[PDB]
Amino acid sequence: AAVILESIFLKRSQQKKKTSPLNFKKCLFLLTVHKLSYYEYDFERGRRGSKKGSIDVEKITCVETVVPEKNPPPERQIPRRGEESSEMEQISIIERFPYPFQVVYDEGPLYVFSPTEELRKRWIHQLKNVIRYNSDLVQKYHPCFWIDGQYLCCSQTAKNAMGCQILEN
Amino acid sequence: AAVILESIFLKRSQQKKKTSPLNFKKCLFLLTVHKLSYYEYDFERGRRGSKKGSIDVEKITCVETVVPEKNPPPERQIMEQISIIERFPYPFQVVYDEGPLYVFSPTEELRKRWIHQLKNVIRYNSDLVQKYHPCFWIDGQYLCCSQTAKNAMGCQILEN
Ligand code: NA
Ligand code: NA
Ligand SMILES: [Zn+2]
Ligand SMILES: [Zn+2]
Repeated sequence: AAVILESIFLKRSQQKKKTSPLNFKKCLFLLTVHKLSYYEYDFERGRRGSKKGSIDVEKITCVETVVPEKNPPPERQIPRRGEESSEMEQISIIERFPYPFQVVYDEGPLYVFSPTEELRKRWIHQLKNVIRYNSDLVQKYHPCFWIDGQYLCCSQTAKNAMGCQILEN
Repeated sequence: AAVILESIFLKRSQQKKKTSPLNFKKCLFLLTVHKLSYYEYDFERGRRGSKKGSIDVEKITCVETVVPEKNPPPERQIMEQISIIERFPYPFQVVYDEGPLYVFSPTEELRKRWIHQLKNVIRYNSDLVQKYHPCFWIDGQYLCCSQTAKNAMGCQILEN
């Protein structure tokens, strides 16, 4: 299969850590019609390093945006309403990741932060395409992050809880 | 001073001997009105690491493009987040007494911005040259004129 998309995103850890040990780490994400996988990125050698995870596309049930953090650190803060920039800013495209989206499957939700709105859209559209004929697609989801033992949107404590919001219209 | 430009470029190592195979290393480059410095880029830390070098701006005598290598490997063969940090096809040179310094940019636009700012910043220097070497110093001599001294006067008149 061909690699449909390849990007460096900031991935939130799943952990099982108290003391709000939420980790955000940059990973190289790859998408094919069969799997969404992620790896460490070997900057010096300019290639992907060891595999950190893999999700078979058929197990994905939902992919949508996530309501952003209320007061995120500067590296995840959403830029100016403007741009008109006919040029991708090299540094910010690998240092700032303000646009989160979620990939929902069996093992709870995976949260991914994109450096740009365009790129997040590109990934959500393509993921929606590759999961289109999946057996267990859900028509509800949690619009907000799961943090500190519960979803911010409905306060439920189970990660596999049915979504509290019906999709689109 | 304020940072005028910040970019990750592929830097060519100074060829120690005429038989030494060329080494290229990605470095974070910073330009201010006083210095042009480069550091390792700590990807995981998302910031500059150990300083690798610095060039006093007052010491720069010329900044121009360099004719590219004829058959470069994939990494330097002629905006997508990945290619902008993995592919570096556009070279430019910073000339000074202890130079030249060869830097490869991922894009033509970025190289154009750096050359423009560097020219701004060296504008009032006392030893600016009117001639330069259009090609790389390779395996012991400049490809452009065959002169074997890196500090040799440039073989081409700089007509802007
Ligand atoms: Na690559
Ligand atoms: Na920075
Ligand atoms: Zn909810
Ligand atoms: Zn020459």
